[PDB]
Amino acid sequence: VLQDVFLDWAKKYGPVVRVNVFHKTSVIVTSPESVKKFLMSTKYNKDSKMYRALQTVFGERLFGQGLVSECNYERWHKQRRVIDLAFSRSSLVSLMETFNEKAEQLVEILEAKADGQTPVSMQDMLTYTAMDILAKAAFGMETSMLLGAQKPLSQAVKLMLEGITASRNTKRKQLREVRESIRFLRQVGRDWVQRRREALKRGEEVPADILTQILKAEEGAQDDEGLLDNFVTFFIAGHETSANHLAFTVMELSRQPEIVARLQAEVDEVIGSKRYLDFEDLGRLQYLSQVLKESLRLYPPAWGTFRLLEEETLIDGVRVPGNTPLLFSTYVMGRMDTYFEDPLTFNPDRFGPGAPKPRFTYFPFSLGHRSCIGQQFAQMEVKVVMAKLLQRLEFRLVPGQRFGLQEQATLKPLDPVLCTLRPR
Ligand code: HEM
Ligand SMILES: Clc1ccccc1C(c1ccccc1)(c1ccccc1)n1ccnc1
Repeated sequence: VLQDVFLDWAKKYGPVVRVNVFHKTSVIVTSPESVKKFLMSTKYNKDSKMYRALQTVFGERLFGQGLVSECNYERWHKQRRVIDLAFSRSSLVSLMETFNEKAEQLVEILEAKADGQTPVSMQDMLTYTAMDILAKAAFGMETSMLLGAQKPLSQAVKLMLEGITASRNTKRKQLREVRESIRFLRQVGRDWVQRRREALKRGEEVPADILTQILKAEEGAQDDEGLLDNFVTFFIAGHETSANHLAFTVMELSRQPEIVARLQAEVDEVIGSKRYLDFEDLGRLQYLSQVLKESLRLYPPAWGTFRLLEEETLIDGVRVPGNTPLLFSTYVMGRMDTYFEDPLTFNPDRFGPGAPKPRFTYFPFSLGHRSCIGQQFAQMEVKVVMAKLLQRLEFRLVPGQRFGLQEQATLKPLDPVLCTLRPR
């Protein structure tokens, strides 16, 4: 696991280490002061050299210059500020219904299989859930993957992500499948763009959402390619990392009984057996909140980010040449005993009330101007999903399932988190 190699080198060779990552020289930077310096200033910006890979894959245009992959400050600032509107307090509150609907549906589907003997992939289940939530919430569309629909669409996402991996970590069947899948994704967008426009044209009233803001950001452009870049971007960013995080959380909890009991007790105190979770109910799921923060420390789906160091600089008593991609890793810093006591122990008490917040040693949603636009969105959906599962279902990992990670485009469980389930 590449990230675990970086961890070793970080601990042995100190806070500034030259590496080869995605075929390039970069320098991994692991002091909290360096994380603060570079990530908390609009001065430093993403390295296009590292983000080019994501713009186009095997010749086929993918995320282009969408909100994630755009590295020029001014160009990203113009899109971020218009798209920010789709993430206001009251926009996210408007999504609680989607969040509750999909969560409820997931649980019933699992409840129908809850005999203690039917192996279910919590990875796939959680993936379908996040995708269904994203599609409705952001785009006003219903994929219904939870109901077995859109099998080709999920096949297409699967091959695209395998494609990302292959293309940046060092086969002709795959190559066509992958190009095919990326085109499929972009066509799905072209479609859902027509659908929206066609509703507006006949003068229907469409509640403001994410799609609204990315059309709006594209107003005054000769074509729709920037629009689709952004459609594919949110399509993927808005579900894959949430699903990874949900899958890791469930995987870890299966060997954490004391913690689950306490999670069950909390759910029982603040919501009991209530069916629909209001906004104000999430705020009070304090212990669940800690478990989730702790899941992200050990298992961040998005392990880090790159900033371009434009000029030779002294970082932690090491001269670093100009034009150097700086690598930051919350995965690495999360596992260093110098920042976290007993780093390998899953202990949600680290995030308890009273405990000093981690000081630039923990950034699962990144930091500063290029941090995750979807943070609050994600935190809400996973709480809703996790709370529902904690109310109703008990999980048991299938013997011979592993607890390890694989680095694909993001960090995800090695094994698909196969479980048998039981009503609570
Ligand atoms: C547990 C879930 C999630 C995690 C851990 C996560 C993590 C991250 C991180 C680390 C970044 C910075 C990436 C980089 O520097 O290359 C990022 C960016 C981004 N994520 Fe998330 N994210 C998650 C969920 C979401 C959701 C739910 C959405 C959409 C609703 C979303 C949309 C975005 C977008 C558009 C950006 C680019 C932001 C910008 O640079 O202005 N993500 N995410
Ligand atoms: Cl390319 C990808 C696939 C699946 C999930 C996330 C990403 C992505 C990313 C960012 C930096 C380095 C590798 C992958 C991503 C990059 C560009 C466009 C969309 C998603 N991402 C991480 C967090 N949010 C989005």
